[PDB]
Amino acid sequence: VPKVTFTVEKGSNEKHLAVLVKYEGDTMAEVELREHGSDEWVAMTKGEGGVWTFDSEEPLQGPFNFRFLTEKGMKNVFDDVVPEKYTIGATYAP
Amino acid sequence: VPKVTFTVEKGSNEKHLAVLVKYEGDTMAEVELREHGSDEWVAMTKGEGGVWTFDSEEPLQGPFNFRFLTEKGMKNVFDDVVPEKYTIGATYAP
Repeated sequence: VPKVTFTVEKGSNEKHLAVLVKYEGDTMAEVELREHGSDEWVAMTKGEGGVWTFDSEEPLQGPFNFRFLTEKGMKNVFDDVVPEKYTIGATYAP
Repeated sequence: VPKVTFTVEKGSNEKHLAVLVKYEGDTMAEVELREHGSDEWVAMTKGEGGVWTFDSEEPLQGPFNFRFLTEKGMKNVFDDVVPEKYTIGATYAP
C-alpha cells in the first residue's frame, strides 16, 4: 500500500483546495503547493486532522505538485500527484 | 544578544535576495519569504552554510517578512525584519 496519500476534500473548487495528506509513520510539519505553470512553492495552511488548505484569488490550475516536510525530518517533492480534473473524496498516491 | 538574526549577503539586489539566517541552538529546516504587499509565503532555496536565497522575475519589494521551521520543531513568523533599503553585510534581528 502507498506510503504517502493525498485525498481531495469536499469544498475543493477552482479557488479553494483542501487536501488530507498522510505519510505513514510520520506527521506533516509543512506542506507547499506548486500549481501547473508555476515556478513557486507556496505554503499551504494547516487545518484540523491532517487537512491542508489553499485559497487563491485566481483559478487554481492542475495538475498539482506538492512539496512537504515531516516532523521526523523527511523532505520530498511529488510532481503531478493531483490531476487537473480530480474527484472529491478520491485518494491519490504517487 | 538576539536569538534569531538575518544577515543580508553580497549579491542581493532587486531580483535576488540571499540571507544568512541563524537561530541560536537550532538549524533551519525551511525558510519562507513574504514580500511587502504579498499574501503568500513562498519557499526560499537552501544554499550552503545557513544561507537561503530567493530569485524573482519581478522586483522584490521590502520590507521583508520571514516564516521558518527549524529542525527541532520551532515555527515562527517575523514581520518586517529586513527593510526595503537594507545594507549588504548588516545583521537584522527582531
